[PDB]
Amino acid sequence: HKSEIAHRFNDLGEKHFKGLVLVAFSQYLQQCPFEDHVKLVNEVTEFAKKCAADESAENCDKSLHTLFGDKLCTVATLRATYGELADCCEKQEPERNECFLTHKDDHPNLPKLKPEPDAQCAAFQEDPDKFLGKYLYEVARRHPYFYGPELLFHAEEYKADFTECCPADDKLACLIPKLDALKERILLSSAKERLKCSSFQNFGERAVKAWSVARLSQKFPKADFAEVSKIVTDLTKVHKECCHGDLLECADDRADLAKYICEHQDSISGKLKACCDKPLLQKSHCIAEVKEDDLPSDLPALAADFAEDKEICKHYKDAKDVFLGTFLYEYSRRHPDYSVSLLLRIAKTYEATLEKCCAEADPPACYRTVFDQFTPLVEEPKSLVKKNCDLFEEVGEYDFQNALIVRYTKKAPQVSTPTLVEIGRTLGKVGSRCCKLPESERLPCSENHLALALNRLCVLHEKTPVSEKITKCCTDSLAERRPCFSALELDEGYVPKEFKAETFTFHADICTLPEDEKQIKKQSALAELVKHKPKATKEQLKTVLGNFSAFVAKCCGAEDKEACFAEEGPKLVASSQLALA
Ligand SMILES: [Zn+2]
Ligand SMILES: [Zn+2]
Ligand SMILES: [Zn+2]
Ligand SMILES: [Zn+2]
Ligand SMILES: [Zn+2]
Ligand SMILES: [Zn+2]
Ligand SMILES: [Zn+2]
Ligand SMILES: [Zn+2]
Ligand SMILES: [Zn+2]
Ligand SMILES: [Zn+2]
Ligand SMILES: [Zn+2]
Ligand SMILES: [Zn+2]
Ligand SMILES: [Zn+2]
Repeated sequence: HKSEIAHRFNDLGEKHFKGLVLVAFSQYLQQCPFEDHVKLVNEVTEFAKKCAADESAENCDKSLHTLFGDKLCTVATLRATYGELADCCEKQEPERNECFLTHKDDHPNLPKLKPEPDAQCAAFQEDPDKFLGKYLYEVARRHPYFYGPELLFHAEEYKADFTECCPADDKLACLIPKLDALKERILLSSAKERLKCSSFQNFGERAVKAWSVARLSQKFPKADFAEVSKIVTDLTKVHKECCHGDLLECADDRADLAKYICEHQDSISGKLKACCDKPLLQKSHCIAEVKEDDLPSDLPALAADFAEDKEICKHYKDAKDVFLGTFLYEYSRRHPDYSVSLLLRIAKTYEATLEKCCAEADPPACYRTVFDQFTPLVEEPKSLVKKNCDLFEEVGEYDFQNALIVRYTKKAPQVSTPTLVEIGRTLGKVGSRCCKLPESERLPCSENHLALALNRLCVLHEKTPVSEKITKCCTDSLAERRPCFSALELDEGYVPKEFKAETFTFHADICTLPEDEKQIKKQSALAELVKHKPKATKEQLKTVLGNFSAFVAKCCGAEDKEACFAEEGPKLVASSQLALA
Protein backbone atom coordinates (compact mmCIF):
# COMPACT_ATOMS: atom_id res chain seq x y z
CA HIS A 1 0.00 0.00 0.00
CA LYS A 2 1.37 3.41 -0.95
CA SER A 3 -0.21 4.92 2.22
CA GLU A 4 -0.72 2.73 5.29
CA ILE A 5 -2.83 5.39 7.08
CA ALA A 6 -5.10 5.66 4.02
CA HIS A 7 -5.35 1.85 3.93
CA ARG A 8 -6.43 1.54 7.62
CA PHE A 9 -8.92 4.41 7.23
CA ASN A 10 -10.46 2.76 4.17
CA ASP A 11 -10.56 -0.63 5.90
CA LEU A 12 -11.83 0.37 9.36
CA GLY A 13 -14.11 3.35 8.58
CA GLU A 14 -13.94 6.80 10.23
CA LYS A 15 -15.91 5.99 13.41
CA HIS A 16 -13.69 3.04 14.44
CA PHE A 17 -10.48 4.65 13.06
CA LYS A 18 -11.06 7.75 15.24
CA GLY A 19 -12.13 5.53 18.16
CA LEU A 20 -8.98 3.37 18.01
CA VAL A 21 -6.64 6.36 17.58
CA LEU A 22 -8.31 8.02 20.62
CA VAL A 23 -7.75 4.85 22.67
CA ALA A 24 -4.11 4.69 21.49
CA PHE A 25 -3.33 8.31 22.47
CA SER A 26 -5.16 8.01 25.84
CA GLN A 27 -3.07 4.93 26.74
CA TYR A 28 0.30 6.54 25.93
CA LEU A 29 -0.63 9.97 27.41
CA GLN A 30 -2.66 9.05 30.49
CA GLN A 31 -2.75 12.48 32.23
CA CYS A 32 -3.84 14.78 29.35
CA PRO A 33 -7.33 16.32 29.20
CA PHE A 34 -9.92 14.83 26.82
CA GLU A 35 -9.97 17.98 24.65
CA ASP A 36 -6.21 17.68 23.97
CA HIS A 37 -6.70 14.12 22.67
CA VAL A 38 -9.76 14.96 20.52
CA LYS A 39 -7.63 17.47 18.56
CA LEU A 40 -4.75 15.01 18.06
CA VAL A 41 -7.34 12.47 16.82
CA ASN A 42 -9.12 15.02 14.59
CA GLU A 43 -5.78 16.16 13.09
CA VAL A 44 -4.49 12.61 12.37
CA THR A 45 -7.89 11.70 10.86
CA GLU A 46 -7.97 14.74 8.52
CA PHE A 47 -4.51 13.65 7.33
CA ALA A 48 -5.85 10.10 6.70
CA LYS A 49 -8.69 11.46 4.53
CA LYS A 50 -6.27 13.66 2.57
CA CYS A 51 -4.06 10.61 2.00
CA ALA A 52 -7.07 8.46 0.99
CA ALA A 53 -7.81 11.03 -1.74
CA ASP A 54 -4.16 11.02 -2.89
CA GLU A 55 -1.77 8.31 -1.64
CA SER A 56 1.18 9.94 -3.47
CA ALA A 57 0.88 13.21 -1.48
CA GLU A 58 3.89 14.20 0.68
CA ASN A 59 4.16 12.36 4.04
CA CYS A 60 1.34 9.86 3.23
CA ASP A 61 4.13 7.31 2.54
CA LYS A 62 5.34 7.47 6.19
CA SER A 63 4.71 4.56 8.59
CA LEU A 64 2.02 4.65 11.28
CA HIS A 65 4.68 4.65 14.01
CA THR A 66 6.19 7.71 12.44
CA LEU A 67 2.90 9.59 12.11
CA PHE A 68 1.51 8.65 15.56
CA GLY A 69 4.78 9.29 17.42
CA ASP A 70 5.29 12.65 15.68
CA LYS A 71 1.80 13.68 16.84
CA LEU A 72 2.46 12.48 20.42
CA CYS A 73 5.67 14.50 20.44
CA THR A 74 3.79 17.71 19.43
CA VAL A 75 1.73 17.78 22.72
CA ALA A 76 1.67 21.01 24.78
CA THR A 77 3.52 20.81 28.13
CA LEU A 78 5.21 17.50 27.26
CA ARG A 79 8.49 17.82 29.20
CA ALA A 80 6.61 18.92 32.36
CA THR A 81 3.78 16.35 32.28
CA TYR A 82 5.54 13.38 30.53
CA GLY A 83 9.26 13.67 31.32
CA GLU A 84 10.11 10.11 30.26
CA LEU A 85 8.19 10.49 26.95
CA ALA A 86 10.01 13.74 26.03
CA ASP A 87 13.28 11.77 26.13
CA CYS A 88 11.69 9.26 23.72
CA CYS A 89 10.89 12.09 21.25
CA GLU A 90 14.63 12.66 20.57
CA LYS A 91 14.77 9.15 18.98
CA GLN A 92 13.97 8.06 15.41
CA GLU A 93 11.66 5.09 14.73
CA PRO A 94 11.61 2.25 15.52
CA GLU A 95 13.66 3.17 18.65
CA ARG A 96 11.16 5.91 19.59
CA ASN A 97 8.19 3.52 19.62
CA GLU A 98 10.25 1.05 21.64
CA CYS A 99 11.00 3.85 24.18
CA PHE A 100 7.28 4.78 24.46
CA LEU A 101 6.37 1.13 25.14
CA THR A 102 9.02 0.80 27.87
CA HIS A 103 7.32 3.77 29.66
CA LYS A 104 3.64 2.87 30.38
CA ASP A 105 2.08 3.35 33.84
CA ASP A 106 -0.10 0.32 34.75
CA HIS A 107 -1.18 1.84 38.11
CA PRO A 108 -1.57 5.64 37.54
CA ASN A 109 -3.86 6.16 40.63
CA LEU A 110 -6.52 8.26 38.88
CA PRO A 111 -9.90 8.87 40.55
CA LYS A 112 -12.48 6.03 40.53
CA LEU A 113 -15.21 6.36 37.88
CA LYS A 114 -18.61 6.83 39.54
CA PRO A 115 -21.81 6.90 37.44
CA GLU A 116 -23.92 10.06 37.89
CA PRO A 117 -27.20 9.20 36.02
CA ASP A 118 -28.69 12.73 35.76
CA ALA A 119 -25.48 14.52 34.72
CA GLN A 120 -24.37 11.80 32.30
CA CYS A 121 -27.80 11.21 30.68
CA ALA A 122 -27.84 15.01 30.15
CA ALA A 123 -24.35 14.97 28.53
CA PHE A 124 -25.31 11.86 26.48
CA GLN A 125 -28.41 13.56 25.03
CA GLU A 126 -26.72 16.91 24.21
CA ASP A 127 -23.66 15.29 22.55
CA PRO A 128 -23.49 11.44 22.23
CA ASP A 129 -20.23 11.43 20.17
CA LYS A 130 -18.48 13.51 22.87
CA PHE A 131 -19.99 11.36 25.64
CA LEU A 132 -19.04 8.00 24.06
CA GLY A 133 -15.51 9.27 23.25
CA LYS A 134 -15.18 10.39 26.88
CA TYR A 135 -15.91 6.84 28.09
CA LEU A 136 -13.26 5.45 25.65
CA TYR A 137 -10.77 8.02 26.94
CA GLU A 138 -11.39 7.33 30.65
CA VAL A 139 -11.14 3.53 30.36
CA ALA A 140 -8.08 3.65 28.04
CA ARG A 141 -6.00 5.85 30.38
CA ARG A 142 -7.03 3.76 33.40
CA HIS A 143 -6.02 0.55 31.54
CA PRO A 144 -3.05 1.17 29.20
CA TYR A 145 -2.91 -2.35 27.65
CA PHE A 146 -6.68 -2.70 27.01
CA TYR A 147 -7.27 -3.88 23.40
CA GLY A 148 -8.89 -1.23 21.22
CA PRO A 149 -11.54 -3.40 19.45
CA GLU A 150 -12.52 -4.89 22.81
CA LEU A 151 -12.97 -1.36 24.26
CA LEU A 152 -14.93 -0.09 21.22
CA PHE A 153 -17.27 -3.06 21.61
CA HIS A 154 -17.76 -2.25 25.30
CA ALA A 155 -18.27 1.44 24.38
CA GLU A 156 -21.35 0.33 22.39
CA GLU A 157 -22.72 -1.65 25.37
CA TYR A 158 -22.20 1.55 27.41
CA LYS A 159 -24.15 3.47 24.73
CA ALA A 160 -26.96 0.85 24.68
CA ASP A 161 -27.29 1.16 28.47
CA PHE A 162 -27.74 4.96 28.18
CA THR A 163 -30.08 4.67 25.13
CA GLU A 164 -32.36 2.27 27.07
CA CYS A 165 -32.43 3.88 30.52
CA CYS A 166 -32.26 7.69 30.12
CA PRO A 167 -35.83 8.07 28.72
CA ALA A 168 -37.30 5.83 31.51
CA ASP A 169 -38.97 6.92 34.78
CA ASP A 170 -36.40 5.56 37.26
CA LYS A 171 -33.03 6.38 35.60
CA LEU A 172 -30.76 5.11 38.40
CA ALA A 173 -32.39 1.66 38.89
CA CYS A 174 -32.26 0.84 35.16
CA LEU A 175 -28.67 2.10 34.74
CA ILE A 176 -26.66 1.48 37.98
CA PRO A 177 -26.91 -2.35 37.86
CA LYS A 178 -26.10 -2.32 34.11
CA LEU A 179 -23.03 -0.08 34.53
CA ASP A 180 -21.83 -2.14 37.51
CA ALA A 181 -22.15 -5.26 35.29
CA LEU A 182 -20.19 -3.51 32.50
CA LYS A 183 -17.49 -2.61 35.05
CA GLU A 184 -17.22 -6.31 36.04
CA ARG A 185 -16.66 -7.18 32.35
CA ILE A 186 -14.18 -4.30 31.84
CA LEU A 187 -12.07 -5.56 34.77
CA LEU A 188 -11.87 -9.21 33.69
CA SER A 189 -11.31 -8.41 29.99
CA SER A 190 -8.58 -5.94 31.00
CA ALA A 191 -6.95 -8.58 33.21
CA LYS A 192 -7.09 -11.29 30.45
CA GLU A 193 -5.45 -8.99 27.90
CA ARG A 194 -2.87 -7.78 30.41
CA LEU A 195 -1.88 -11.42 31.01
CA LYS A 196 -1.26 -11.76 27.23
CA CYS A 197 0.91 -8.63 27.08
CA SER A 198 2.81 -9.69 30.25
CA SER A 199 3.45 -13.09 28.66
CA PHE A 200 4.99 -11.37 25.59
CA GLN A 201 7.04 -9.11 27.91
CA ASN A 202 8.28 -11.68 30.43
CA PHE A 203 8.52 -14.95 28.45
CA GLY A 204 8.12 -14.14 24.73
CA GLU A 205 6.14 -15.18 21.65
CA ARG A 206 6.75 -18.96 22.04
CA ALA A 207 5.00 -19.06 25.45
CA VAL A 208 2.02 -16.99 24.20
CA LYS A 209 1.57 -19.43 21.30
CA ALA A 210 1.74 -22.48 23.62
CA TRP A 211 -0.90 -20.83 25.87
CA SER A 212 -3.05 -20.11 22.79
CA VAL A 213 -2.62 -23.65 21.33
CA ALA A 214 -3.83 -25.09 24.65
CA ARG A 215 -6.77 -22.71 25.12
CA LEU A 216 -8.05 -22.83 21.50
CA SER A 217 -7.74 -26.64 21.37
CA GLN A 218 -10.10 -26.78 24.40
CA LYS A 219 -12.54 -24.30 22.84
CA PHE A 220 -12.45 -25.95 19.40
CA PRO A 221 -11.95 -29.72 19.84
CA LYS A 222 -13.48 -30.48 16.37
CA ALA A 223 -10.82 -28.36 14.59
CA ASP A 224 -7.77 -30.18 13.19
CA PHE A 225 -4.19 -29.26 14.18
CA ALA A 226 -3.57 -27.23 11.00
CA GLU A 227 -6.69 -25.10 11.76
CA VAL A 228 -5.67 -24.48 15.40
CA SER A 229 -2.08 -23.68 14.28
CA LYS A 230 -3.46 -21.29 11.65
CA ILE A 231 -5.68 -19.44 14.16
CA VAL A 232 -2.94 -19.31 16.83
CA THR A 233 -0.40 -17.91 14.34
CA ASP A 234 -2.81 -15.14 13.33
CA LEU A 235 -4.18 -14.52 16.83
CA THR A 236 -0.65 -14.12 18.28
CA LYS A 237 0.05 -11.49 15.60
CA VAL A 238 -3.13 -9.62 16.56
CA HIS A 239 -2.20 -9.75 20.23
CA LYS A 240 1.36 -8.59 19.77
CA GLU A 241 0.16 -5.61 17.74
CA CYS A 242 -2.60 -4.57 20.18
CA CYS A 243 -0.28 -4.93 23.14
CA HIS A 244 2.09 -2.62 21.30
CA GLY A 245 -0.40 0.12 20.62
CA ASP A 246 -0.56 -0.67 16.92
CA LEU A 247 -4.34 -0.55 17.23
CA LEU A 248 -5.13 0.06 13.54
CA GLU A 249 -3.22 -3.09 12.44
CA CYS A 250 -4.58 -5.03 15.42
CA ALA A 251 -8.17 -4.08 14.59
CA ASP A 252 -7.72 -4.89 10.90
CA ASP A 253 -6.07 -8.32 11.41
CA ARG A 254 -8.55 -9.22 14.20
CA ALA A 255 -11.42 -8.66 11.74
CA ASP A 256 -9.75 -10.73 8.98
CA LEU A 257 -9.27 -13.56 11.53
CA ALA A 258 -12.94 -13.48 12.56
CA LYS A 259 -13.83 -13.60 8.86
CA TYR A 260 -11.67 -16.71 8.35
CA ILE A 261 -13.05 -18.44 11.47
CA CYS A 262 -16.65 -17.83 10.30
CA GLU A 263 -15.89 -18.91 6.72
CA HIS A 264 -14.59 -22.20 8.22
CA GLN A 265 -17.00 -22.50 11.19
CA ASP A 266 -18.47 -25.89 10.20
CA SER A 267 -14.92 -27.25 10.57
CA ILE A 268 -13.87 -25.33 13.73
CA SER A 269 -16.90 -25.41 16.06
CA GLY A 270 -20.69 -25.61 16.02
CA LYS A 271 -20.79 -22.94 18.78
CA LEU A 272 -19.65 -20.20 16.36
CA LYS A 273 -23.02 -19.96 14.56
CA ALA A 274 -24.28 -17.50 17.21
CA CYS A 275 -21.14 -15.35 16.74
CA CYS A 276 -20.99 -15.41 12.95
CA ASP A 277 -24.41 -13.78 12.27
CA LYS A 278 -23.43 -10.41 13.87
CA PRO A 279 -21.62 -7.16 12.88
CA LEU A 280 -17.78 -7.04 12.72
CA LEU A 281 -17.18 -5.62 16.24
CA GLN A 282 -19.73 -7.98 17.87
CA LYS A 283 -18.35 -10.98 15.98
CA SER A 284 -14.77 -10.71 17.11
CA HIS A 285 -15.98 -10.42 20.69
CA CYS A 286 -18.28 -13.42 20.49
CA ILE A 287 -15.50 -15.62 19.02
CA ALA A 288 -13.02 -14.50 21.70
CA GLU A 289 -15.65 -15.34 24.39
CA VAL A 290 -17.24 -18.42 22.72
CA LYS A 291 -18.03 -21.36 25.03
CA GLU A 292 -16.32 -24.74 24.52
CA ASP A 293 -17.66 -27.10 21.84
CA ASP A 294 -18.80 -30.64 22.71
CA LEU A 295 -16.18 -33.39 22.58
CA PRO A 296 -15.89 -35.26 19.23
CA SER A 297 -16.80 -38.97 19.28
CA ASP A 298 -13.66 -39.77 17.21
CA LEU A 299 -10.90 -38.33 19.47
CA PRO A 300 -7.90 -40.65 19.04
CA ALA A 301 -6.12 -42.68 21.72
CA LEU A 302 -2.82 -40.93 22.54
CA ALA A 303 -0.95 -43.89 24.12
CA ALA A 304 0.00 -45.31 20.72
CA ASP A 305 1.46 -42.08 19.30
CA PHE A 306 2.96 -40.43 22.41
CA ALA A 307 3.87 -43.32 24.78
CA GLU A 308 4.03 -46.64 22.82
CA ASP A 309 5.69 -45.69 19.47
CA LYS A 310 9.30 -46.95 19.30
CA GLU A 311 10.44 -44.06 17.06
CA ILE A 312 9.51 -41.27 19.55
CA CYS A 313 13.12 -40.22 20.24
CA LYS A 314 13.79 -39.71 16.51
CA HIS A 315 10.38 -38.04 16.22
CA TYR A 316 11.36 -35.71 19.11
CA LYS A 317 14.78 -34.79 17.64
CA ASP A 318 13.90 -34.59 13.91
CA ALA A 319 10.64 -32.59 14.39
CA LYS A 320 10.61 -31.05 17.86
CA ASP A 321 8.12 -28.13 17.84
CA VAL A 322 5.61 -30.00 15.59
CA PHE A 323 5.64 -33.18 17.75
CA LEU A 324 5.18 -31.06 20.96
CA GLY A 325 2.56 -28.71 19.48
CA THR A 326 0.64 -31.78 18.30
CA PHE A 327 0.84 -33.43 21.73
CA LEU A 328 -0.32 -30.19 23.43
CA TYR A 329 -3.16 -29.85 20.90
CA GLU A 330 -4.35 -33.45 21.43
CA TYR A 331 -4.13 -33.50 25.23
CA SER A 332 -5.72 -30.02 25.56
CA ARG A 333 -8.70 -30.69 23.25
CA ARG A 334 -9.70 -33.77 25.29
CA HIS A 335 -9.25 -31.90 28.63
CA PRO A 336 -11.65 -28.91 28.85
CA ASP A 337 -11.77 -29.77 32.57
CA TYR A 338 -8.08 -28.72 32.99
CA SER A 339 -6.74 -25.19 33.35
CA VAL A 340 -4.49 -23.72 30.66
CA SER A 341 -1.34 -23.55 32.81
CA LEU A 342 -1.84 -27.15 34.02
CA LEU A 343 -1.94 -28.25 30.36
CA LEU A 344 1.26 -26.27 29.87
CA ARG A 345 2.86 -28.00 32.88
CA ILE A 346 1.81 -31.37 31.45
CA ALA A 347 3.39 -30.43 28.05
CA LYS A 348 6.58 -29.31 29.83
CA THR A 349 6.69 -32.62 31.75
CA TYR A 350 6.18 -34.59 28.50
CA GLU A 351 9.06 -32.73 26.82
CA ALA A 352 11.35 -33.24 29.83
CA THR A 353 10.54 -36.97 30.05
CA LEU A 354 11.72 -37.33 26.41
CA GLU A 355 15.12 -35.56 26.92
CA LYS A 356 15.80 -37.77 29.97
CA CYS A 357 14.67 -41.07 28.40
CA CYS A 358 16.22 -40.50 24.93
CA ALA A 359 19.73 -40.09 26.43
CA GLU A 360 19.26 -43.39 28.35
CA ALA A 361 20.30 -46.80 26.97
CA ASP A 362 16.73 -48.20 26.53
CA PRO A 363 14.34 -45.27 25.81
CA PRO A 364 10.96 -47.00 25.04
CA ALA A 365 10.96 -48.66 28.50
CA CYS A 366 11.61 -45.27 30.17
CA TYR A 367 8.98 -43.13 28.33
CA ARG A 368 6.31 -45.91 28.35
CA THR A 369 5.14 -44.52 31.73
CA VAL A 370 5.11 -40.86 30.57
CA PHE A 371 1.32 -40.28 31.00
CA ASP A 372 1.57 -41.57 34.59
CA GLN A 373 3.94 -38.64 35.39
CA PHE A 374 0.98 -36.27 34.81
CA THR A 375 -1.18 -37.70 37.64
CA PRO A 376 0.45 -35.71 40.48
CA LEU A 377 0.25 -32.52 38.38
CA VAL A 378 -3.55 -32.89 38.02
CA GLU A 379 -4.27 -33.86 41.66
CA GLU A 380 -2.45 -30.87 43.19
CA PRO A 381 -4.67 -28.12 41.67
CA LYS A 382 -7.80 -30.32 42.15
CA SER A 383 -7.09 -30.44 45.92
CA LEU A 384 -6.44 -26.67 46.08
CA VAL A 385 -9.75 -25.84 44.35
CA LYS A 386 -11.81 -28.32 46.43
CA LYS A 387 -10.19 -26.99 49.66
CA ASN A 388 -10.71 -23.30 48.73
CA CYS A 389 -14.32 -23.81 47.59
CA ASP A 390 -15.03 -25.77 50.82
CA LEU A 391 -13.85 -22.80 52.88
CA PHE A 392 -15.73 -20.29 50.65
CA GLU A 393 -19.05 -22.17 51.07
CA GLU A 394 -18.57 -22.33 54.84
CA VAL A 395 -17.44 -18.75 55.62
CA GLY A 396 -18.51 -16.49 52.70
CA GLU A 397 -16.71 -13.92 50.53
CA TYR A 398 -15.58 -11.52 53.25
CA ASP A 399 -13.97 -14.13 55.52
CA PHE A 400 -12.59 -16.04 52.53
CA GLN A 401 -10.90 -12.82 51.39
CA ASN A 402 -9.51 -12.43 54.94
CA ALA A 403 -8.08 -15.95 54.91
CA LEU A 404 -6.31 -15.25 51.60
CA ILE A 405 -5.02 -11.83 52.76
CA VAL A 406 -3.44 -13.65 55.73
CA ARG A 407 -2.09 -16.41 53.45
CA TYR A 408 -0.55 -13.96 50.95
CA THR A 409 0.70 -11.40 53.50
CA LYS A 410 2.56 -14.27 55.22
CA LYS A 411 4.12 -15.12 51.82
CA ALA A 412 5.00 -11.52 50.93
CA PRO A 413 4.95 -9.27 54.01
CA GLN A 414 7.20 -6.71 52.22
CA VAL A 415 4.42 -6.00 49.64
CA SER A 416 2.31 -2.89 50.27
CA THR A 417 -0.94 -3.18 52.25
CA PRO A 418 -3.10 -1.71 49.41
CA THR A 419 -1.64 -4.31 47.03
CA LEU A 420 -2.02 -7.20 49.53
CA VAL A 421 -5.64 -6.21 50.17
CA GLU A 422 -6.39 -5.79 46.43
CA ILE A 423 -5.03 -9.29 45.61
CA GLY A 424 -6.72 -10.99 48.57
CA ARG A 425 -10.03 -9.40 47.57
CA THR A 426 -9.65 -10.31 43.88
CA LEU A 427 -8.78 -13.91 44.81
CA GLY A 428 -11.90 -13.98 47.03
CA LYS A 429 -14.12 -12.95 44.11
CA VAL A 430 -12.70 -16.02 42.30
CA GLY A 431 -14.54 -18.13 44.87
CA SER A 432 -17.80 -16.25 44.26
CA ARG A 433 -17.50 -16.70 40.49
CA CYS A 434 -16.04 -20.20 40.22
CA CYS A 435 -17.31 -22.23 43.19
CA LYS A 436 -20.96 -21.78 42.02
CA LEU A 437 -20.16 -23.16 38.52
CA PRO A 438 -20.72 -26.85 37.61
CA GLU A 439 -18.05 -29.01 39.31
CA SER A 440 -16.10 -29.86 36.11
CA GLU A 441 -15.76 -26.10 35.39
CA ARG A 442 -14.43 -25.09 38.89
CA LEU A 443 -10.76 -26.07 38.32
CA PRO A 444 -10.35 -24.22 35.03
CA CYS A 445 -12.22 -21.16 36.33
CA SER A 446 -10.31 -21.15 39.63
CA GLU A 447 -6.80 -21.61 38.24
CA ASN A 448 -7.28 -19.36 35.19
CA HIS A 449 -8.70 -16.50 37.30
CA LEU A 450 -6.04 -17.11 39.99
CA ALA A 451 -3.45 -16.72 37.18
CA LEU A 452 -5.01 -13.35 36.25
CA ALA A 453 -4.83 -12.20 39.90
CA LEU A 454 -1.21 -13.31 40.31
CA ASN A 455 -0.24 -11.58 37.07
CA ARG A 456 -1.69 -8.33 38.49
CA LEU A 457 0.54 -8.77 41.56
CA CYS A 458 3.55 -9.34 39.24
CA VAL A 459 2.82 -6.25 37.13
CA LEU A 460 2.78 -4.17 40.36
CA HIS A 461 5.99 -5.87 41.53
CA GLU A 462 7.80 -4.79 38.35
CA LYS A 463 7.17 -1.15 39.38
CA THR A 464 7.77 -1.55 43.16
CA PRO A 465 10.02 -4.61 43.75
CA VAL A 466 10.23 -5.64 47.43
CA SER A 467 10.76 -9.46 47.45
CA GLU A 468 13.18 -11.83 45.66
CA LYS A 469 10.73 -14.75 46.07
CA ILE A 470 7.98 -12.81 44.28
CA THR A 471 10.48 -11.87 41.55
CA LYS A 472 11.36 -15.56 40.92
CA CYS A 473 7.75 -16.73 40.89
CA CYS A 474 6.85 -13.90 38.49
CA THR A 475 9.83 -14.23 36.12
CA ASP A 476 10.98 -17.92 36.10
CA SER A 477 8.12 -19.64 34.24
CA LEU A 478 4.61 -18.77 33.05
CA ALA A 479 3.35 -22.33 33.56
CA GLU A 480 4.88 -22.67 37.04
CA ARG A 481 3.58 -19.32 38.48
CA ARG A 482 0.54 -20.42 40.51
CA PRO A 483 2.27 -23.49 42.04
CA CYS A 484 5.39 -21.33 42.69
CA PHE A 485 3.12 -18.92 44.63
CA SER A 486 1.22 -21.71 46.47
CA ALA A 487 4.59 -23.19 47.56
CA LEU A 488 5.71 -19.88 49.16
CA GLU A 489 5.83 -19.72 52.96
CA LEU A 490 6.81 -17.14 55.56
CA ASP A 491 10.51 -16.22 55.57
CA GLU A 492 12.36 -17.71 58.56
CA GLY A 493 14.42 -14.48 58.85
CA TYR A 494 11.91 -11.75 57.93
CA VAL A 495 12.05 -9.04 60.61
CA PRO A 496 8.54 -8.06 61.90
CA LYS A 497 7.27 -4.58 61.03
CA GLU A 498 7.45 -2.18 64.02
CA PHE A 499 4.20 -1.55 65.89
CA LYS A 500 2.34 1.70 65.15
CA ALA A 501 -0.75 2.22 67.33
CA GLU A 502 -2.20 4.72 64.80
CA THR A 503 -2.25 2.02 62.08
CA PHE A 504 -4.74 -0.03 64.17
CA THR A 505 -6.69 2.95 65.54
CA PHE A 506 -10.10 3.45 63.90
CA HIS A 507 -12.23 6.63 63.85
CA ALA A 508 -15.78 7.81 63.14
CA ASP A 509 -14.95 8.61 59.48
CA ILE A 510 -15.37 4.86 58.73
CA CYS A 511 -19.09 4.80 59.69
CA THR A 512 -20.27 6.85 56.68
CA LEU A 513 -18.28 4.81 54.12
CA PRO A 514 -19.97 2.21 51.88
CA GLU A 515 -19.71 -1.46 52.92
CA ASP A 516 -16.88 -2.39 50.51
CA GLU A 517 -14.71 0.53 51.65
CA LYS A 518 -15.31 -0.28 55.35
CA GLN A 519 -14.22 -3.85 54.56
CA ILE A 520 -11.11 -2.55 52.75
CA LYS A 521 -10.23 -0.47 55.87
CA LYS A 522 -10.57 -3.49 58.21
CA GLN A 523 -8.85 -5.83 55.73
CA SER A 524 -6.05 -3.27 55.56
CA ALA A 525 -5.67 -3.53 59.34
CA LEU A 526 -5.74 -7.34 59.05
CA ALA A 527 -2.77 -7.18 56.66
CA GLU A 528 -0.91 -4.88 59.04
CA LEU A 529 -1.59 -7.25 61.97
CA VAL A 530 0.07 -10.07 60.00
CA LYS A 531 3.00 -7.75 59.15
CA HIS A 532 3.55 -6.98 62.85
CA LYS A 533 2.86 -10.56 64.04
CA PRO A 534 3.82 -12.84 61.12
CA LYS A 535 3.93 -16.00 63.28
CA ALA A 536 0.39 -15.54 64.64
CA THR A 537 -1.93 -18.36 63.56
CA LYS A 538 -4.78 -17.55 61.15
CA GLU A 539 -7.23 -18.48 63.95
CA GLN A 540 -5.75 -15.84 66.30
CA LEU A 541 -6.00 -13.33 63.45
CA LYS A 542 -9.64 -14.24 62.69
CA THR A 543 -10.57 -13.70 66.38
CA VAL A 544 -8.71 -10.39 66.72
CA LEU A 545 -10.26 -9.03 63.47
CA GLY A 546 -13.69 -10.05 64.74
CA ASN A 547 -13.14 -7.87 67.86
CA PHE A 548 -12.21 -4.89 65.66
CA SER A 549 -15.41 -5.62 63.67
CA ALA A 550 -17.66 -5.82 66.79
CA PHE A 551 -15.98 -2.59 68.01
CA VAL A 552 -16.58 -0.69 64.72
CA ALA A 553 -20.22 -1.87 64.56
CA LYS A 554 -20.83 -0.74 68.18
CA CYS A 555 -19.28 2.73 67.95
CA CYS A 556 -20.92 3.41 64.57
CA GLY A 557 -24.26 2.62 66.29
CA ALA A 558 -23.45 4.94 69.27
CA GLU A 559 -25.14 8.24 70.10
CA ASP A 560 -21.65 9.82 70.37
CA LYS A 561 -19.43 8.08 67.81
CA GLU A 562 -16.16 10.02 68.33
CA ALA A 563 -16.32 9.45 72.13
CA CYS A 564 -16.88 5.72 71.58
CA PHE A 565 -13.87 5.31 69.26
CA ALA A 566 -11.69 7.53 71.51
CA GLU A 567 -12.62 5.48 74.62
CA GLU A 568 -12.98 1.90 73.36
CA GLY A 569 -10.21 2.03 70.67
CA PRO A 570 -6.86 2.16 72.57
CA LYS A 571 -7.74 -0.81 74.84
CA LEU A 572 -8.55 -3.02 71.86
CA VAL A 573 -5.29 -1.85 70.20
CA ALA A 574 -3.33 -2.86 73.35
CA SER A 575 -5.09 -6.19 73.99
CA SER A 576 -4.96 -7.18 70.28
CA GLN A 577 -1.15 -7.33 70.41
CA LEU A 578 -1.34 -9.82 73.31
CA ALA A 579 -3.86 -12.09 71.52
CA LEU A 580 -1.49 -12.47 68.48
CA ALA A 581 1.71 -13.72 70.20
ZN1 LIG B 1 -0.80 -1.83 3.96
ZN1 LIG C 1 -14.31 -1.81 13.43
ZN1 LIG D 1 -1.37 19.47 26.74
ZN1 LIG E 1 -11.22 0.63 35.15
ZN1 LIG F 1 -15.55 -8.15 26.58
ZN1 LIG G 1 5.79 -6.01 24.26
ZN1 LIG H 1 4.21 -1.11 16.08
ZN1 LIG I 1 -7.67 -12.11 21.56
ZN1 LIG J 1 6.41 -43.30 14.91
ZN1 LIG K 1 -15.11 -29.41 42.79
ZN1 LIG L 1 -13.40 -17.61 33.35
ZN1 LIG M 1 -10.77 6.27 59.74
ZN1 LIG N 1 -19.32 -4.89 57.06
